[PDB]
Parts: sequence; C-alpha cells; structure tokens
Amino acid sequence: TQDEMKKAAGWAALKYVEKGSIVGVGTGSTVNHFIDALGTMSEEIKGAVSSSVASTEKLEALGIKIFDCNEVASLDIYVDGADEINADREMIKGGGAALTREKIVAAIADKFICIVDGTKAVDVLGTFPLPVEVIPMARSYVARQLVKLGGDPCYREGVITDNGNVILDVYGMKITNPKQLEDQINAIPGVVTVGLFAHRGADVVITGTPEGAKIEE
Amino acid sequence: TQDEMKKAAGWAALKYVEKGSIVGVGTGSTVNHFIDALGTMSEEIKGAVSSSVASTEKLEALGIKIFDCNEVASLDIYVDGADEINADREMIKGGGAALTREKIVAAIADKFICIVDGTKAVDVLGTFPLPVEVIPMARSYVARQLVKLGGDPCYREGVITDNGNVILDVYGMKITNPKQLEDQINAIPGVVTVGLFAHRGADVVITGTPEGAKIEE
Ligand SMILES: O=C(CO)[C@H](O)[C@H](O)COP(=O)(O)O
Ligand SMILES: O=C(CO)[C@H](O)[C@H](O)COP(=O)(O)O
Repeated sequence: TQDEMKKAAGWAALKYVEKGSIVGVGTGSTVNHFIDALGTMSEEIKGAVSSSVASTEKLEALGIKIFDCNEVASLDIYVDGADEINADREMIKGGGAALTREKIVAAIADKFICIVDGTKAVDVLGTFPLPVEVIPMARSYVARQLVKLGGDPCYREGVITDNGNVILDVYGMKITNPKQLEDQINAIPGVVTVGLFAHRGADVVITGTPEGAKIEE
Repeated sequence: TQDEMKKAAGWAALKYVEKGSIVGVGTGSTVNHFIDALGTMSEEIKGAVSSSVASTEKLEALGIKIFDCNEVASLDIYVDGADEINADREMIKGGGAALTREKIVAAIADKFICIVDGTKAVDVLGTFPLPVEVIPMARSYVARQLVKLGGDPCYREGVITDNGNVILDVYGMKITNPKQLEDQINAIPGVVTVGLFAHRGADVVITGTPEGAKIEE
C-alpha cells in the first residue's frame, strides 16, 4: 500500500491497548505506526514485551518499560503484521523478522491483533515463501523432507538467526491445510520453528485502506 | 547393571556394519564398546557420522574419517543407547547426551540399532525424565504448557546446549501414547527438540543379558 494505510491500520490497534497492561509488540512498518500511537499513552501502560530489536529500542526511547517473556504468565495482546493471512485468519510469518521470537510472544498473548495493508490477504497460503528455522547440521536433511512435502526450499545464505540457526524459505506450496502442514514440519527433527501460525492465528485483523482501517473482530 | 552386558550389546552391533559404509555412531558406555568393535574394522569402512564429541575423539584415534550430516544424503545405520525403551521400541533419549544432535543423525539413518543393558526396557515411558530443549525466552511458557500435559518440568540450571538453548527435564509423566505426546510437545512454540523418539524409534534392539547379547528385530 502506502505508508498511510499501514498508519491507519497501526493506529486503529491502539483501541485494544487497555490501562495498566503489558503490551505485546511485533515488528514492521505497520507496527512502527502502532508504536507511534502507543507512545501517546505511555503513562497508563505498565510496559511491553517485544519480539523485535527495532521495536524494543523504539519503545525504550519512548520510556516504555521492557519486559521479558519469562517475567510474565500472559500478555493481554500481541500486535503484529503478517506476510500472508487467509480467510480462516491463519498466517505466514517470519519472512522479514525474528520468526522464533514472534511465535513465542504470540503463544503467550491472549489476543493476536494482526495489522496489515491490502496486500496480505490471500485465499490460499504459500505464494509468499514459508520460512523454516533449522539447526544448521540438519539443513540438507530438512530440505529433503520439505521437498517430499511439495515444497522447494531455498537456503537464505549469508545470514543466521540470533541463535545461529539457518533459514530455509520454502516456495511452491499450495497450503490448503495449514494446520496439518504446521504439524508435519514441526515434526521434522532439526526444525526449530515454522512460520505457519495456523493452530494459533489472528484474533482481530485490521486492514489499512484508502480511507481508514477496516476491523474484523 | 554390568558393563559385561553393555559390552556384549556393543560388540553384537558390529554384525550390522557394511564394508565401505559410513556408520552412524551415538554416545555412551554401551556405544563405546561398539566403537571398540568398529575399530577392528577401521581400514574397511568409509567413515563415521557422530552425535557425540567424546565419540568423535574416539573414532579419530582409530583413524576413522569423520563426516558431518550435511556431507551425506543418508546413513545406513545409527547405533546408539537409549535412556528408556518400551515394547514398541520407542525411546526416551538425550538425558545425558546431545539431544538435538542424536535426533537428527537418527532421522537421517535408515536403521536405528539400539544397544542397551538389562536396565533400559520399561513398561510405560516416563519414569526417567523426558528432556525437552527450549528457546531461553520460551522457558516459563513451555514449562506451563508441559504442566498442562500432566508433567512437572524441571529447569536444568547452570548449563545450555551447543545451540545456547535450555533443557527442561520433565518428570512424572505416564507416556502411554508416545506418538501423540511427541506431537503435542513438538507443537509448543519455543520447543526445539523433545527427547521422545517415537515416530522414529529403534528398528533393532540389542539387549546384553546374563546369557549373552539378545537381538530383537
Ligand atoms: O515478515 C513478517 C514477519 O516476519 C511480517 O509480514 C512483517 O515483518 C511485518 O509487516 P509490514 O512490514 O507489511 O507492515
Ligand atoms: O545416547 C545417550 C542419551 O542420554 C546415552 O548415553 C544412552 O541413552 C545410554 O547408554 P548407556 O547406559 O551405556 O550410557
């Protein structure tokens, strides 16, 4: 879209931030704008948990206390973007962000508020390549296993995750049963995290639009 | 029980080694006797893939070439001990070994040869604590989910894995559906690897008995 639909979206999420709460925050241009609105009410927020280095440092600057996951038993909400989202509110995530961090913070939060522009909604997950984080000694193993499942895995070379794992971006899948494929990939030895958020998906999906931001609760 | 028994199981495994092959080798006292056996055949095999730092050293001193998992497309056999093993040949492993390492070599290998003394076979898995490797930031969350599954997770403090992950040793479970439980744990965000070898269990079980090795196939 334009930076303004993203921004319309990001600011519409501020309405789920209640007083005295600790806010799950994700990462991305759309969440950027959400962090901008969150700063306008820093005084009635206990603080935040972020799955992103950029967001954390931005929350800090704004004087928002940062929590770690092990300090909390739950989050009320986690606000975050998606790579793709289907009509069942299942998503591909982690293409351009810390996949493992996201999926953990999302797991701990009660409500997932997905904030997105017009380009993320799809009927069938998979045109956007699915990321899988992989123990490096297992990389060729996992790739073979992803092939068998009807993917074409491409090793994201020259980079690792903060933990030192590698990433395979899997192309060419027609992910008609995301919950199944999550299970299948999660069961391959050497898999760390898969970027299918199917068992746990979006709860509220906010889309940026020319005029304003449509909310699907 | 006795090392004589462990020794008996270890040497009994030599029989499964093909001239010219690259052998999957595991860890432990029983495995060391197998490494002894492999030695008497050094100049005749191609090399070994090891799941163990101590086993790697031992193979090297026999002049056996070390291959990494990324270097092979498969392994013929993987010979390894287990912490517990049921009548369905499903195993708890990783208790005092490189959990993730073992599960990956085990996945890549065609036949898993489990060498044990009399003390490893159990009726129901779970008296020995189930090791789960966990992303640090996920530890409390994953612990809370394992409790929901009927376990009492105990954080193995002072140590991390190679990967820099932590270990939860999970006591108190009656693991009467190992395939199911491995599915449930594998699907908790923040889990890296669980010490249930259930979907891929042992193909051959060698037990050292008071009356020689005994082979269950
Ligand atoms: O890569 C994904 C998560 O890793 C997301 O789609 C992205 O990080 C955030 O969305 P956007 O930049 O479109 O607002
Ligand atoms: O591969 C290791 C996993 O914990 C162990 O060494 C194996 O389970 C046990 O065999 P042994 O009783 O001789 O050590």
